[PDB]
Amino acid sequence: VGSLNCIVAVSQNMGIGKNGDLPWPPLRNEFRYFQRMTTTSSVEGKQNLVIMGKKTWFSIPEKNRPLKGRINLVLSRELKEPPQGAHFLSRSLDDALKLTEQPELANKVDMVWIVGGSSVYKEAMNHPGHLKLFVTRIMQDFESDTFFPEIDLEKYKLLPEYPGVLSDVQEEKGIKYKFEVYEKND
Ligand SMILES: NC(=O)C1=CN([C@@H]2O[C@H](COP(=O)(O)OP(=O)(O)OC[C@H]3O[C@@H](n4cnc5c(N)ncnc54)[C@H](OP(=O)(O)O)[C@@H]3O)[C@@H](O)[C@H]2O)C=CC1
Ligand SMILES: COc1ccc(Sc2c(C)c3c(N)nc(N)nc3n2C)cc1
Repeated sequence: VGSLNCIVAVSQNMGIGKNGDLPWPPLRNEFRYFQRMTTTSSVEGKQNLVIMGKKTWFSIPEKNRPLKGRINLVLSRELKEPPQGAHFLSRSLDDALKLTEQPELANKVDMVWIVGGSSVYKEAMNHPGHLKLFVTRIMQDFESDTFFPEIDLEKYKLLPEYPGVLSDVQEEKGIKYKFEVYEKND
């Protein structure tokens, strides 16, 4: 099992969702960006695992579930089996990570990508260890009802470049945004 990572797109006021969808209109190249980063594995003959909360899962369009070419794991204490289309079900972040260390997944999983929502991100970001955050900064305020947790810059270093990630400002549908990579190790 290799790297543990978070990926998120967030607005200036730290919003990541509204009524079970994104706070901004669909940004095609940003979704493609998300798809490329979570799918691509450096170790041949392996796949990345994506871990999400239940409400994240149901937010993804049915036709795109499971996220293709990745192992899909959903977090829930209420569910008793994985949702239709999901691959795995765990009851805690600890459990999900324990699981990747079982003999089955052990040698099938490269990168693990936490893709949301707020409470999964919170726990991961505040747990000791080597962790990257891939952060798309939507450069506007947008009305939101769910929020990215605080990034402690004493611990998370913004990297000045990262291979496969554009540094310059992007824009689609008149919304400007940029990509960022943070790393801590503690
Ligand atoms: N802009 C972006 O990058 C992203 C946007 N989103 C958006 O943000 C929102 C997702 O919202 P959010 O409310 O944070 O929902 P989550 O996807 O985190 O789902 C919350 C539920 O998942 C389960 N859960 C969460 N953490 C754990 C855990 N550690 N262990 C076991 N179960 C857990 C619980 O379900 P149960 O009650 O069954 O135990 C909880 O009610 C949506 O609006 C979505 O569109 C989501 C990801 C990224
Ligand atoms: C590809 O089909 C999908 C449908 C909905 C979502 S929700 C989403 C998430 C969870 C997401 C993320 N973690 N990081 C970035 N940079 N963009 C994202 N989006 C848009 C993600 C994928």
